[PDB]
This record gives sequence, C-alpha cells and structure tokens, in this order.
Amino acid sequence: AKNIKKGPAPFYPLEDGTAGEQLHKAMKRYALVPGTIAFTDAHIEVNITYAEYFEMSVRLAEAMKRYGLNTNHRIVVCSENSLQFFMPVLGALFIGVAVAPANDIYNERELLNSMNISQPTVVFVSKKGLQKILNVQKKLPIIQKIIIMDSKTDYQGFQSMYTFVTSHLPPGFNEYDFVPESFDRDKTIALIMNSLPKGVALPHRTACVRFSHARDPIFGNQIIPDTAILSVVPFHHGFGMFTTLGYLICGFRVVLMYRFEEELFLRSLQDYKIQSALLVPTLFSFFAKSTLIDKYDLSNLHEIASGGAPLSKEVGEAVAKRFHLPGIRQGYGLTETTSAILITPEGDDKPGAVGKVVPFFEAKVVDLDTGKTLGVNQRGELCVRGPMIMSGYVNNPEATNALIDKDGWLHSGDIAYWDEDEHFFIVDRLKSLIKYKGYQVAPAELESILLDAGVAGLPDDDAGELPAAVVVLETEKEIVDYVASQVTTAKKLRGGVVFVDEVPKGLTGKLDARKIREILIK
Ligand SMILES: Nc1ncnc2c1ncn2[C@@H]1O[C@H](COS(=O)(=O)NC(=O)c2csc(-c3nc4ccc(O)cc4s3)n2)[C@@H](O)[C@H]1O
Repeated sequence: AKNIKKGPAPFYPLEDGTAGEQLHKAMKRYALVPGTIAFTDAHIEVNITYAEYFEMSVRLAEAMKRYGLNTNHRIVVCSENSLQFFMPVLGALFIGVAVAPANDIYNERELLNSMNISQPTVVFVSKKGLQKILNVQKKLPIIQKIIIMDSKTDYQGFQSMYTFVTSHLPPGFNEYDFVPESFDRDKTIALIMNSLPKGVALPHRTACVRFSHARDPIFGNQIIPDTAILSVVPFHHGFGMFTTLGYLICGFRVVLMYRFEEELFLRSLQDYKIQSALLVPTLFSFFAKSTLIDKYDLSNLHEIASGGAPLSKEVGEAVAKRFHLPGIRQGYGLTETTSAILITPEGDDKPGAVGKVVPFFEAKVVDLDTGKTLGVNQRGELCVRGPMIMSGYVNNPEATNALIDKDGWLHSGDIAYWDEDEHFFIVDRLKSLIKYKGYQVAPAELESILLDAGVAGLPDDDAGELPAAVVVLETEKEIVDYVASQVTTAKKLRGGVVFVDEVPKGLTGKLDARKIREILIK
C-alpha cells in the first residue's frame, strides 16, 4: 500500500549517546555561554541560567549516584510547573535512573496507583504535594527517601534538593568534569508517564528521536540564539515533558506559567519577546474577543502551537487572525508514542488538520471490524509505528499487547483520516462517538454549532444513543430547535440540553464523555 503515510527523512539527524548524554552535552555548551537563560518564571519574574541549571543538575546527578541510585531504580517527580521541575529529571537521565512524573493534582488513590506501578525509591515533591505523598507512603515501603524540590533549606523535616546535594557531594566538586553514564539506549528506561492509568515505559531512545524532531527546522524549532518560548502545558505530562526537554536541547529560554491568566500571558509574550507559544486548545476561549492583544507588541511571535486535544477549525483560524499568524501550528500524540508523531510541517498548513507523519514514523488508518488498511479520505482507527513508541506498559504486558501489534502498530482508539496531500484529520476519540441508530454522530461537530458546550449521547433504549449536550451559558428548546435547524436529521439533538456550571475537561483540553455521560443521566 501507498495507503501507508510514511514520514520524510529528518532535516536534523538522530544523534548518538543516551538522552542524558545528549542533554549534558547541549546544556554544558550553553552553560559556558554567559547569560543564556533556561527558565523564566513569569509569575515571580525570576530567571535561572543554563550555567546555574547545568551546575545544579550535574551536582544532583552525582549526588544521586553516590546515594546509590542506578538503573534498578525509579524516582518520582511530583510537582506543579516550576524552575525546579527539571533538576531531578535531568539529573537522573544523566545517570540512567528512571524518572516517573506524578500528576501534581492527582487525588490520593490516583497518586497511589501511579506510584504503586512506578515503585519509586526516592520521591521528589513540591511543598504543595508533600502531604499527599505522606498520606499514601504508608502503603508503599519502596519509598525510602523524600526530597523537597522547591526549598533551599530542609522543609518540615525533609531534606531539600540543595541540602541533599550538600550531604552527598564532595566540596570543590567540579560540575564541568562530570561525565554522564553511558548505557543501552533502547534498554534503559528514561521516563514512566501515566495515561486507572498505567506506567508508560519510555526507553532513552525515544527521547533521542524526539531530540531530532525538536531541532528539525521543519517539524520543530531550528536552533537560533535568543529564542524564547512561553509554555503553559504541564511538565508531568508528555506534551510538556518532551517539548520542554527538546527546548533545552535547542538552548531556548522556556518562560513557564504555573496557571494561565489572561493578562499575565499577554504581558510576558511582549515583555520576553517571545517567538513561540505552547498552548492547549481550551485556552483559545480567552482569545475570542480578547481586547488586550491589540495593545501589546506581539511582533516577535512567530507561531502558536496546540496539542493534546482538538481545536475547532473556526476558533483556530480566529485566534490566528488575531495574532496575525498564518494559522495555528499543531501536533498530535499519545503518552504511549512519547511525543507528537503528527505535526504541522513548517511551510505546509491545512486548517483542521493535525499535520503530517513526522520522520521515522508511519501512520495508517484501519477498518474497525476487519482491520483492513483504508484508503484516501476513508475514516478508520489511526495506527502509527516508529522508534518513539513505548517499550510497554510497566508490568502490564497484556495491555501492551492489546495496544501494540506484532508489526509495531499502535492502535490509538482515535478515529481519523488522511487526504490527497497526506494531511491528517482527527474526527473524535472512538469511544466519544455517538451511534444514533446505525448512523454515527461526532461530538466535535455539534459543539462548534453551539459555540461553552460538551456533547455526549444519552443511551436511548430505542436509537441506541441520542445526541445530547451540556451547556454553560454566556433556553433549551430554544437551542434544540436551533441545533436541529443547523444539522441534518440524525444529528438533531435527540437527547436535549442539560445546563451546567462548567464543562468537564481534563488538564490538557480533552472533554470527558464518561463523566458527561453520567452527568446527563439525571
Ligand atoms: N492535536 C490533537 N488534536 C486532537 N486530538 C488530540 C490531539 N492531541 C491529542 N489528542 C487526543 O488526546 C489523546 C492523547 O492524550 S494523551 O494520552 O494524554 N497524550 C497527549 O495528548 C500527548 C502526548 S505528547 C503530545 C504532544 N506533543 C506535541 C508536540 C508539539 C506540538 O506542537 C504539539 C504536541 S501534542 N500529546 C489522543 O489519543 C487524542 O484523542
């Protein structure tokens, strides 16, 4: 088949060594370049240079190494976005310790599940998540040491990263003579991300491939001095984990925000002369008729990238017009494929599309019932294969086999198609789709008519399901008759409106057709 969309050759080549070796290199170079900033906290106007950041990470790597951390070990990083977030991350990659990010805002049972799977020996937590760790550490004797990420001194009894380094580093330790560990790239896990979620094991190799897309001037961002990115996405999530690590490879300035504010964001875009802004589709609400935008100097802004959830083509084009960009750059990925494997290639837009198959990958679309590869414009389940695909779910080989087949194809459970130009469009998640009779109804299409809103299906005994909605006012039958008179016959709101304070969305933009399913049933 040429019914398989393949990715082109990389405009930037894969590189040798492990991911920590590749990163130690990049960052040591920048450390030696005075004044280059790794991270900026827009909330407290604080910078931390590549010189400082490299020194503390190397310092903390060696300190973990002397503590007895190695390839048999996992550590968890449990934190809101911060200047301190990537210190333990980087530190461990340099010496081959597995890093398991734990969701900042997980409840206790979710946080217990996560760590139960990841089995951490040392836990890194912000001050904000400490009591959550303590409350569940009871059930997890694997944890022997707890360290506070964002404190200089000890904190309520626990060593901080700084005081920990002090006890385990020899004085007059030179950070520029530290050499990271070499080991098997495909065999040594770098990260364990969560999806009840499962631990996604990602070998060093998958981050090394990512480091090719990151520097690829067509699929990523060409290394160019004094480049500043403004990232809003969470670091414990694949979206933020692998975009950010790619930025440090490029030596970019990552201006982070621990919570989106309308004014702060627009402030920092101008102030920090920012070239690229990393958002999630939910934050496009605020830039509908955002009056503010017109005040600022957003002349430096070259692009705005979205991911992690669908962006309506309408609001995508609107927002882009407001920033005078050609359009919204876009990337599609799953936790299980490391980072984005569909990316809007520079110099090749297509509204609605999530992009084209990145280098090293192949994407295809299959029949739900027979698995046959489907052709152009034919909708079926999206399948991808390439070297960023996880090695497995940690300690759950069954679920690894249910997802990745013999030939290496990952089954995304997203319905999607490609066109004559090999651009890929994502309809919806398969389980998010409504089956009114035999006829299929896609939430995304109904919601753009309404626009807040969320569309799911009432399990009608008659039709199977009936296209329903939740509505956040800016009445009902004055809308169902508006719905029915916008769509066609099977897409009429055969399940009505149920007004709500707020539409159930996950931290990266996705809705919740399971919670919304339950919610409408009242
Ligand atoms: N761009 C998109 N458009 C529409 N839907 C999207 C989507 N991305 C994820 N999704 C949906 O969320 C699911 C994925 O959720 S997930 O498991 O938590 N993982 C992710 O969402 C995930 C893991 S890595 C990553 C991204 N990396 C990027 C790098 C550069 C860039 O410009 C944009 C992006 S997005 N996203 C998908 O299965 C799909 O349903």
